[PDB]
Amino acid sequence: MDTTVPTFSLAELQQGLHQDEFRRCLRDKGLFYLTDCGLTDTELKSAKDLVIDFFEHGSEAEKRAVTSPVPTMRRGFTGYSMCYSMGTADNLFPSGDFERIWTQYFDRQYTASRAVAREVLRATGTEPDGGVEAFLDCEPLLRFRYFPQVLRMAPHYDLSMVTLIQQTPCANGFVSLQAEVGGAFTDLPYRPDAVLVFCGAIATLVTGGQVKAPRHHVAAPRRDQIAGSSRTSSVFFLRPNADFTFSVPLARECGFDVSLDGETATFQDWIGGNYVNIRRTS
Amino acid sequence: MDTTVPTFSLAELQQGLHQDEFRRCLRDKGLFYLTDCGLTDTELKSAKDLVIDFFEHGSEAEKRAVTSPVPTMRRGFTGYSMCYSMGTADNLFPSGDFERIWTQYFDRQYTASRAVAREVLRATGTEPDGGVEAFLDCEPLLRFRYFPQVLRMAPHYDLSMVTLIQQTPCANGFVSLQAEVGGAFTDLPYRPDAVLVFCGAIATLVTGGQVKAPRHHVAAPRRDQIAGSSRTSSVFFLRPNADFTFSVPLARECGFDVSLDGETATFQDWIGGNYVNIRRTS
Amino acid sequence: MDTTVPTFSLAELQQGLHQDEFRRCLRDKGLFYLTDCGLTDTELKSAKDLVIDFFEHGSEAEKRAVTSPVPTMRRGFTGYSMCYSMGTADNLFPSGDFERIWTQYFDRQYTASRAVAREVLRATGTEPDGGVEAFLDCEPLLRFRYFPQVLRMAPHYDLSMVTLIQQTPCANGFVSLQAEVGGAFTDLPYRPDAVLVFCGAIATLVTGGQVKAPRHHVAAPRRDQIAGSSRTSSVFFLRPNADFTFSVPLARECGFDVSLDGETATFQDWIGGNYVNIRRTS
Ligand SMILES: O=C(O)CCC(=O)C(=O)O
Ligand SMILES: O=C(O)CCC(=O)C(=O)O
Ligand SMILES: O=C(O)CCC(=O)C(=O)O
Ligand SMILES: [Fe+2]
Ligand SMILES: [Fe+2]
Ligand SMILES: [Fe+2]
Repeated sequence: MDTTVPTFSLAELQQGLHQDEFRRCLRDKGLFYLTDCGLTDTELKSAKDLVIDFFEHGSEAEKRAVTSPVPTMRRGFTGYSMCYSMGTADNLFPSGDFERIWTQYFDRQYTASRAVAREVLRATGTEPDGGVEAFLDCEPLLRFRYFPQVLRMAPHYDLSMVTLIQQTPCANGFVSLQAEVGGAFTDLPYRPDAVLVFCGAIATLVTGGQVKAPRHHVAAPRRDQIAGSSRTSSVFFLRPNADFTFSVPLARECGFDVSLDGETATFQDWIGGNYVNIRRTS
Repeated sequence: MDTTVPTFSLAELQQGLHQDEFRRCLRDKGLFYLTDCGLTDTELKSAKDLVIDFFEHGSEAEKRAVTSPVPTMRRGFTGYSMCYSMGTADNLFPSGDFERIWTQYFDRQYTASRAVAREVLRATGTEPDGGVEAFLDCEPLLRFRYFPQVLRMAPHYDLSMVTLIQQTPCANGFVSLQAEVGGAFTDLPYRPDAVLVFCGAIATLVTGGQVKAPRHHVAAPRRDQIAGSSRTSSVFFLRPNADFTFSVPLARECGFDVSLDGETATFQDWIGGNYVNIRRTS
Repeated sequence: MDTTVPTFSLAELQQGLHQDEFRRCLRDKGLFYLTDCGLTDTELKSAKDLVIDFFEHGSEAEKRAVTSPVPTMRRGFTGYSMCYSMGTADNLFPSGDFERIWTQYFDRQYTASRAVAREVLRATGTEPDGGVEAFLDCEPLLRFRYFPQVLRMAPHYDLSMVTLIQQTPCANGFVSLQAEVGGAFTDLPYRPDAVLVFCGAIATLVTGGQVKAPRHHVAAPRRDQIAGSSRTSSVFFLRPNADFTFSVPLARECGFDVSLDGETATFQDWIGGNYVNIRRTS
């Protein structure tokens, strides 16, 4: 195999170009960069600038007013690092300016996520139980995370349908995010023109095993690079509804070690009553 | 904010004094010391002395006779540390003397726990589904843990309604337990006259978000203090029944990242079929 | 107590010999070596040789063709170590030669596992809900794991009915696997003539507390032994069906900290929708 992490334009995919290349990427890799999806570096910088302004300049009192009473990182602020989370509703916003910027940014991401998911399902000939549009009108979670200088994040796969990741780079050039491609870890650097997409385990489940869910982690710099090593990431998880229904025997055929009686099950039956975003192979 | 960990007398709370102070503590802090609740240092020493006598002087055979066949730390003895656990029934007791002392101590703790929980629910105007008394007649767990000298315990929040903690101090004066208060970790030292109460996630859930569940951890001494660094803690978790029922949309409003179809759910639906006492934000 | 890890011949057990010795082993230890069960070193070497030939000599492409799209270690190959997994169906085999050898080896293990489980249930007078044979016609998982040189595996107990383990030895003589026996960790070395059996938590549950589920872990060599320290293990888990049904109050009597409403429950109710193989006491 070529272990190159490919790039696809969403616009060309939506026109039916590169079908074989895409299908083969999904099955053998499960990850790719995505251009022409409505997501520019400019916007990433509008949103990143206002949130980082809050991480740095927001009072204790202002942070408290947008902190959930249980510290789940589902909505609002969570303070060696800081996080800002959002979904389609129940959001906590520091101000009217933040809210316009972050609502627009969320929506752009949720649109791109749905749009690439529709292409994954089309490329694999997949009609989810309940149909495509009800499957994609779901329960996404957006987490933006600022990381200070000196693994960083242990290897896992995602339990999303897809995950979209926009990063800003280490000022000193270190590349933190890596994924397993062809049996070894490959760099996944920042690209101002593109978003990284990871397929998660739900893509594998829904498509009956036609899409890989790759393992990935976040590396630590060599101490020779422990100045200029901070970074941010925007991680958008497209997560199915609780009532997403799948075939139990088909789940079994593609590696899922389910303990489910009977022939069909829901996402809730499988994962339980709280979203679980990531999983270790261990 | 004043980041002082407040103290309340249960007796004054039960007389309706300090209502605003208490409500504001619950919402902004989720933790406090509690005096006048039936829990003296003297008793803590009666119970601690007999169990430590067992940790030290009980035979292998005697420990085996009060060890569960699965090592869950639910009931009896568990052997870098030792634990003694109890609930309302199915207990394992080393002897008739231990049993009287530990039954009385359990009951005192379970009484105080219920009594402070009733005040939390009253201060927030909360009527659990099924009413207050059936909610508080629940499934508590008491764990007493002896820790040897050289984190100790990673940061988490509790999934209890409330947790009551009685500690004995490090002979060398180090303060191991800390909690997040006002965005930073604050010491929670021993107080012979008071118990520490942590609100857990069930308090947040039941009250619709009026109570914080704070993160806390147990620190390690600086090696300059790795003689005289042993300690014990008595941790009493007030845990709801499996059939505790709550509103799904309300859960969502207060930060809980539930994957629950439909409008109501039970504690079992949310957490699954085994009690889970604590959780990481990660 | 004698903290010796005992050995039983399955053939003598099946003839009703050593009943008291076996019962007392199950209750106080939960672990033993097993001879005369159809499992020779010769076979272990037929299977180990072909899989190690694949770990070393199989192409990237060949490994990919027997890698599941989600990296669960349920079936096929998983690449600091490599694993090969199998069950009763949905297997991924590198070739017709591997398949004959591994099918036969699986089946031998599944036979021995069932046969010792039947003896455990008989020795304790246990009739599972739904009867013995439907209980033992279950959902086993076989994992073969090659470990390179420099804990290795953290302490846990198994959630199996029984687990059978065949190891090959460290060329330098170090003994990696240990279990808690009589309150301390005891070596469990390779024995060409025997398999190690661990009782798991399901044995404890089904038998109403007559069998211990011991904790065990895998130790690291002293750096004085970090050449010749690689090893392999074949771990066979006998895991109940999702619909295995047990008594909730009885579960509670033997240490299980269940959050289950009502009087009976299924394995799925307790553990959820994915198999969980092992558990920490923590
Ligand atoms: O921070 C990153 O780039 C990756 C984060 C990630 O994989 C996750 O949150 O799942
Ligand atoms: O040992 C302590 O003081 C705290 C223990 C704790 O937070 C717990 O068991 O949840
Ligand atoms: O590798 C070994 O010998 C033990 C493995 C083990 O206990 C397990 O996979 O549960
Ligand atoms: Fe991830
Ligand atoms: Fe705690
Ligand atoms: Fe194990």
